[PDB]
Amino acid sequence: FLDGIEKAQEEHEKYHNNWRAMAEDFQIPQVVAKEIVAQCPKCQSPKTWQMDCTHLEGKVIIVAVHVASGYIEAEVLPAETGKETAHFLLKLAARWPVKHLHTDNGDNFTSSAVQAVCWWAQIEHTFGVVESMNHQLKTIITQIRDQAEKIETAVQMAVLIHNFKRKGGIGGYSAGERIIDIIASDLQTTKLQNQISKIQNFRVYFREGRDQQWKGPATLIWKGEGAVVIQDGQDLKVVPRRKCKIIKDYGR
Amino acid sequence: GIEKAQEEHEKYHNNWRAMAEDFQIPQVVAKEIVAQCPKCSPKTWQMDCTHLEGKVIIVAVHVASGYIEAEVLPAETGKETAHFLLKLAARWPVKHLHTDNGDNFTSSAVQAVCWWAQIEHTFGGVVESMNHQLKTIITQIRDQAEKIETAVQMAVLIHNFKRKGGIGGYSAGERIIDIIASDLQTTKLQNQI
Amino acid sequence: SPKTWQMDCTHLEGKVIIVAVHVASGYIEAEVLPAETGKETAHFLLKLAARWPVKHLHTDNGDNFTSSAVQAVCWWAQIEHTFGVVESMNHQLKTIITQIRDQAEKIETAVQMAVLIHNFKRKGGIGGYSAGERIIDIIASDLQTTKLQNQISKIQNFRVYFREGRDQQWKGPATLIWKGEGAVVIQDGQDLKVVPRRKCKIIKDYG
Amino acid sequence: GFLDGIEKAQEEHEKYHNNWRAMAEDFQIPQVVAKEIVAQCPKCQVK
Ligand SMILES: [Zn+2]
Ligand SMILES: [Zn+2]
Ligand SMILES: [Zn+2]
Repeated sequence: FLDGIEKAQEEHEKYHNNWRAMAEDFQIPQVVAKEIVAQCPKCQSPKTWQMDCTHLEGKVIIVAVHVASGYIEAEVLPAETGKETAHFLLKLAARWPVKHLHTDNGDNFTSSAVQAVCWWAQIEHTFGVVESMNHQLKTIITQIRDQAEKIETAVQMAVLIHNFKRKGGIGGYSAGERIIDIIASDLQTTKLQNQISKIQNFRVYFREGRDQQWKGPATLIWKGEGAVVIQDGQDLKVVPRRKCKIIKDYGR
Repeated sequence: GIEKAQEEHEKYHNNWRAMAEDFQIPQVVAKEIVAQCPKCSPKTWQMDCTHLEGKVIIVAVHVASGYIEAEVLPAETGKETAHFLLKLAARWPVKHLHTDNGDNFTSSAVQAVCWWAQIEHTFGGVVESMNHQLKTIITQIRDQAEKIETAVQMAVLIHNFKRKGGIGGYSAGERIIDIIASDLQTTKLQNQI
Repeated sequence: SPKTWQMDCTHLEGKVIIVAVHVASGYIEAEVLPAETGKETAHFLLKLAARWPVKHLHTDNGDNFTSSAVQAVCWWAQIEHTFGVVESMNHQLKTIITQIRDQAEKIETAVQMAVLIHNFKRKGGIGGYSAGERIIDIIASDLQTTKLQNQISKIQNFRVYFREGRDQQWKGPATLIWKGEGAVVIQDGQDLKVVPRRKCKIIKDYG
Repeated sequence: GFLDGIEKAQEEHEKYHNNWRAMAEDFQIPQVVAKEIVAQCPKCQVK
């Protein structure tokens, strides 16, 4: 255990590895690896969307794009007012976790209805990827145009072909697999951070070898069945449970 | 399988490598299927040159795996770019080269090396992210070496063998080895059967 | 061993060439140095370890191979250096250089063209493969072995919530063993069992 | 409800620096929030 922790500290001192790789390679828990990364001075977005409006055959197509993956949601609006833009934004925020929105300085994007929807759903709106995605979507729409009768059907069929049929990039994935992988990784990080804060509200008094006096208050990092990892003096060390006393700490 | 590939391409208009992978068809049939439609790679490398501390870093990236190869140049001529391309072709199998509309990539020595090593040259969002990741690793381990050339080569080692990220969880060197080995066995099976 | 390399330095046309060879495949990397100092040798070893997985190095008792620069690069990249194939590859490389000597101006371009010829245009041996095909096959097989042992544990870190016969509550988190097309093998309290696919929910369960 | 008791106990501790059992018995709030009100004060210490 302690051999793995010292090997992980030496390896991070050379190459600055990440915590998932260190936890998988050196066989230590994930909270200890996250602490090793958090003690480094040289080591210290999944929810941002961009919106735009475009025209096709006298109809208004509104396109939202997820930036970190290239994922697309599109619609056909009856007009270009602010009420229909606010309804499209409310539907997008109901289906996906949206926290940061990037638009241009259009009229319908600068409106009281969009402002009220962003207030209720707690979105940060900023005025200034979507143009490249609009061009790629319109090439698909002219490619599969004769398989449909109306324009709304052709728009949704092109959204399906873009999201689940075109593969590329590094590993050769579509956009739907990339957005699900990105959001799942963020969910793992937030759950581990909750566990880290709940564990680190404690404090440890430990009794060193060949001494009968208790040492200073060391912060708890990991508590096992027979081992305890503590931080003391900018040092991590492993003390067994028979020489430890864990007490609550109120040091806010 | 040919009927399934024809119905799939009639609906969604997929490319030939997607049908050949997902339906297990030899590639000549899929190429002719895509070629018959009216409405319509493990050796593709992309190159770039950038600036850092008054030096010129030339960076070539294998696109199917994110495998990096960087050098610090003493000049931005055509001869040194051709020599870097010649060493890259002498180390790995290079068959498709992508670059931008630059001044050094359109020269007599670059065209002579591409003609001699049989590389298809084409001129036009992966190389920018690779340049950003290389600069961030260089600014991470800058104070471990004195000269900038050692810092570039140490960042190349850290990028190729010490960053295991992505959807699968693999480093870029193991990915390029698996990709070329799988393509070799696939072309061997299509030549045998 | 699939990660052993051997190094040497030679002279040709008044220059100094350095040659590193992967032993189990006969794979050649070679460059032209301006000098025989330890700094340029250590720079070549750093570039070689940055491009290919290098773990064990064999050299002769030279003057540049025994230096603090080479010791520093070997310590930082975690290579094991020992002092005592390369001469046979040197002889073959000189013969190829003399074969295509009238196609390049400098000797550096001649060394690089001979390296491309030796690595991808000289098929021989038993099976009939070149050097690049052999090195790619060998390192891929070694990767497959070690990653197999890690990947089985990765697939057993998932959690399954299943349903038995005529009880309408979802039972607790068994461990996944294999997920088929119409059946799932789970281990529940040291009991292996086979459940249909429509009666299972497979989570990773962060919490 | 005891949330108004939480606000009143914060004002009362800002004046008089009560202990946590006194605030828990007087304002009828649970013991965890009372120990937290003591813990966030820089001058006091829960004991
Ligand atoms: Zn660090
Ligand atoms: Zn087609
Ligand atoms: Zn107080």
